Amino acid sequence: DLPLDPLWEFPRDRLVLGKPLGEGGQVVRAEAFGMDPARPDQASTVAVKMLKDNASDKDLADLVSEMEVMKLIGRHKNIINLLGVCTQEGPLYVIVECAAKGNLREFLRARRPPGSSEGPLSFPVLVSCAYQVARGMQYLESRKCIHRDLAARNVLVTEDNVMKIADFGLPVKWMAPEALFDRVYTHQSDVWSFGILLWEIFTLGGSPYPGIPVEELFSLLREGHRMDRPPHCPPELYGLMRECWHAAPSQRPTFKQLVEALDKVLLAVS
Ligand SMILES: *CCC(=O)Nc1cccc(F)c1Nc1ncc(OCc2c(Cl)c(OC)cc(OC)c2Cl)cn1
Repeated sequence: DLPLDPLWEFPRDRLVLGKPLGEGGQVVRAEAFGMDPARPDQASTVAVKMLKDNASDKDLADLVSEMEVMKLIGRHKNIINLLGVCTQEGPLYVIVECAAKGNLREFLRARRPPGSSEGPLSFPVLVSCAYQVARGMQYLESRKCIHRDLAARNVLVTEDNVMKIADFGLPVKWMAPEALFDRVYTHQSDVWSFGILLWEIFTLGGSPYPGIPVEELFSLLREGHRMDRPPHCPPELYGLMRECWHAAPSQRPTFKQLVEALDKVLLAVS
């Protein structure tokens, strides 16, 4: 039973629902008509979150929360953006961008060359992915958003291969020490996760701490151990991973610094 926000209300009759992308609440693919009000006939493919009939007063407040948080954070090329909402005379729909090529883990895994051969993702394309994620996090950070669960599974990829951070408005191998032990999340804890994300990228969607069982990880970290440089990963990049994986959060680089460092590498191609 909700207010009508004229900046975001989109007509429910202009949103043709399609194939479900996820159940668990649910998320549905949809063709929206005139998300660009420049060309109001033009169709675009979008995603839509909504509640299932099996859902409490609480679940509604969460979806309202995420919606409202997304309005407040605002727009950036490197996050999944809010596009509109449907709040009146019918169920809550939160409408957002739909990334054509799915999440970043699966994008990279489906692009692994066989064995020692060379694959379609060049080094610059991979550093580019990492830079784009860094820019998105820098932006979310500048809007006081702590992600808490940054990982390749939570970055999505557009048709034009643009990284878009997902689920920012609401996993032990991705978590910083202070988050694991002390249940403390900060921007710096997101930085730790970005390091892990970096290793994911340069392993084409590798499973972090390969071998090591989850219960034996917390002690490997305490001893000062970290993942090894992956094969073919240059040391400038490996070094960033490692700076992200410092135990003291203040000793980790900021997202600003991550963006600059990654920028240097991309400038240093040609
Ligand atoms: C658009 C074409 C398509 O089918 N894409 C697709 C296939 C398989 C996996 C996959 F991730 C995608 N792309 C995609 N899925 C979901 C979303 O948006 C989910 C989402 C929703 Cl519904 C929010 O609603 C509040 C919020 C956020 O985070 C901000 C996300 Cl990621 C986008 N793209």
